[PDB]
Amino acid sequence: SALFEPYTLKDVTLRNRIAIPPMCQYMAEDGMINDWHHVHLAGLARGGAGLLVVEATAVAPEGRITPGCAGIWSDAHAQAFVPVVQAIKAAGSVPGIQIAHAGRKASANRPWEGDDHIAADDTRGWETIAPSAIAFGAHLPKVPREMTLDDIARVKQDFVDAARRARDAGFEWIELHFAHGYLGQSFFSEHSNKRTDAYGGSFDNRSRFLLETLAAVREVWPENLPLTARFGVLEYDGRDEQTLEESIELARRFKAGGLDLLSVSVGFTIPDTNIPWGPAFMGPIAERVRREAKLPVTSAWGFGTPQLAEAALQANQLDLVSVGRAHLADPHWAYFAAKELGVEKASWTLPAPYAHWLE
Amino acid sequence: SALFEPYTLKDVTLRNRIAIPPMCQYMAEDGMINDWHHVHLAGLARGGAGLLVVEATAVAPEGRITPGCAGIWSDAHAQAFVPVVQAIKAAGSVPGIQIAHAGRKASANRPWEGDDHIAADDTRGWETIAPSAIAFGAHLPKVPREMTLDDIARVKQDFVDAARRARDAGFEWIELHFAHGYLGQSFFSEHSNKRTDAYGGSFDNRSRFLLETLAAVREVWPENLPLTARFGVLEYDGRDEQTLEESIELARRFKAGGLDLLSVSVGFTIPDTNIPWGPAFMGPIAERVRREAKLPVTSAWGFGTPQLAEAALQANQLDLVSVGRAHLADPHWAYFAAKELGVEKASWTLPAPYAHWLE
Ligand SMILES: Cc1cc2nc3c(=O)[nH]c(=O)nc-3n(C[C@H](O)[C@H](O)[C@H](O)COP(=O)(O)O)c2cc1C
Ligand SMILES: Cc1cc2nc3c(=O)[nH]c(=O)nc-3n(C[C@H](O)[C@H](O)[C@H](O)COP(=O)(O)O)c2cc1C
Repeated sequence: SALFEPYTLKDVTLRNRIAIPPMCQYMAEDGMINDWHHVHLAGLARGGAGLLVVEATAVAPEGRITPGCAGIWSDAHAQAFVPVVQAIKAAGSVPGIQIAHAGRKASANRPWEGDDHIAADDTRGWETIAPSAIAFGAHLPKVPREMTLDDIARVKQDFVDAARRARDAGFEWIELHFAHGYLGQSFFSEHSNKRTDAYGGSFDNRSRFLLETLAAVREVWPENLPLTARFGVLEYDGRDEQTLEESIELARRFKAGGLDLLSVSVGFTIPDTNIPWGPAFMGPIAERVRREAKLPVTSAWGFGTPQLAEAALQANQLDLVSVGRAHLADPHWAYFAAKELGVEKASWTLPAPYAHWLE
Repeated sequence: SALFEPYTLKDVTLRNRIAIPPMCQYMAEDGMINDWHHVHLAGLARGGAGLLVVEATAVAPEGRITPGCAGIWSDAHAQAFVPVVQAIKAAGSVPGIQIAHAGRKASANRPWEGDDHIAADDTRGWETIAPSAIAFGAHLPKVPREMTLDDIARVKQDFVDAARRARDAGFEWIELHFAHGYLGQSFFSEHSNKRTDAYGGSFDNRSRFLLETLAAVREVWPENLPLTARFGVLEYDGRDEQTLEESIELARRFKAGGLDLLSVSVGFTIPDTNIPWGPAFMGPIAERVRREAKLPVTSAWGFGTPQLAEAALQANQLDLVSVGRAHLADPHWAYFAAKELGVEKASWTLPAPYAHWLE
């Protein structure tokens, strides 16, 4: 089975093509992770996936989505990851991390606590920053503060520091969060970026924050460990052909700038869209990016059906299959998938104290 | 659904009728548990079961089954359980522990490392003790040393110390391991107990080690926390009606001596038996013990099919359903069961960071 073939990128070898994508847990306190995350992540690593990408981890306090978000904006925050990284490695999975800044979508409630911007008089909230002083709208009505050039320099440096910290905590894979309407995505999109300086207007200018951040991170991130990003390549906003063409051009520039793999997603930059949700609906778009940018890709949404993951790999739509919610339902999804696809000794997807009894 | 009704025993309330029975992991070193067990157990607790019973934990070094077995024979061993107990509680499951002594079946290899008695010249092995100097046979050929009265007094005290330690580590439920051919079971069975002193011969004498151990433990175990035992009530050795009659009589004496619930199993005292394995095959025997001893019971073997667990409860064959291997396959089995049985808001079997997204 294609799903259970190893994958090598730079000096890192994944034992199979199952990636667990970043999934926010909303369980940190002042950015500090705790035994929620330790047990969650170590348990997932033991379930058999080849790569486990830690949830969106804020490069700066105001770049959290919510008061429960993980952070890596100080060395103490970074050191909290060390035992978890070591546990993921002990289980044979590759530890990755997504580093992030929520931009105008920051200062929001947890999804089961309203999912909306935090009220103005709530002591937990904070001012958001963005390319331009324009609200997302809907349940995220707060108008962000327009970033100064010094704010841009500071956030770039925050990404560099975060990557340096991730490296020194022992992560073997990094993902820059340039998707989902957060800060990076919002610099790229004309919907959110109305700047008239070097960071907005033209395609080169809208690309600039993302490319400069990638280049700055590349200076501290080891050349022998995969350097990746998540990026929303279309919005389903009636401008899809134009948007995908620009997004593919940016992917070519990312590749030229050292990006090893792109996690292909949707922008979610604005609320007024019509996304055609369905199982593996991203497969064809990911394939197009892969082909036109000649860059390895992953994508997500509905690949918890093992046959669909297998089909996408066999068709060369993707290089890795990201499986999210199915892993919240069953930490041992990889074992389920191995059984479904007829892998020999499927139970040995799991460690011996489980595998011996399930064979 | 009966499976999702709470259960109260003494001062402890389980949120549902799913028990995770003790399952040896063979991952400890010199009896000390480690992050294998922490993550394993905390992850199981978060999966939704009402009760999580920690694996057979040796009361003394020679009472381990294998070199990988957990122990509780010193205060340092006990203190290693404290963070795990606290994590199980934080997840809303009741933490229990099975305390044990492997008797003649001790000094064995891990199941995936031969499963047999350790060779005589292997530096990991040790002399086994038992009621009588008679080997199990088959893959456990070692002849144990016949216990002296002082050995019996010492092992009883080892059980007391283990129970005291479990109490002080924060366990809310204890299970004495008097099943599966280990020390306690082997005192009860005429196959293994050929003693002619106060601890063998008659039914009263063969019962004596078990009853004295229970009484000694009861002196240190809080009256407001469930005091339970696992006991093999028949062997499938051609003497089943006689054996079950004696075993039920012992269960009545256990109840009279403060036992709150009996986990009903098979003896496994000798190898030459013919066990009629099948889904829920223990249900009718557990029901008979429940009825004839008027004592709550649990049992195991094949209850990972949720409808079978539900049927056994509705028929009053059991009070709790023990689900073992299905939890090694899927730590979140309780969520699977809730969906299968049509429980409203089934995803909220799990904690919010999972439940919100699976609803
Ligand atoms: C609980 C949860 C939290 C998520 N947090 C993030 C995140 O931190 N970063 C990100 O890029 N995507 C995040 N996502 C998106 C997932 O990575 C993934 O793309 C999505 O769940 C679709 O895959 P699935 O159908 O397999 O769940 C999150 C999804 C879920 C369900
Ligand atoms: C990995 C493993 C280890 C076990 N270790 C113990 C143990 O520590 N104590 C015990 O009384 N039974 C032990 N058992 C028996 C289980 O508690 C249970 O009765 C058995 O697995 C049948 O239930 P199931 O069909 O749901 O797995 C073990 C079973 C397994 C699979």
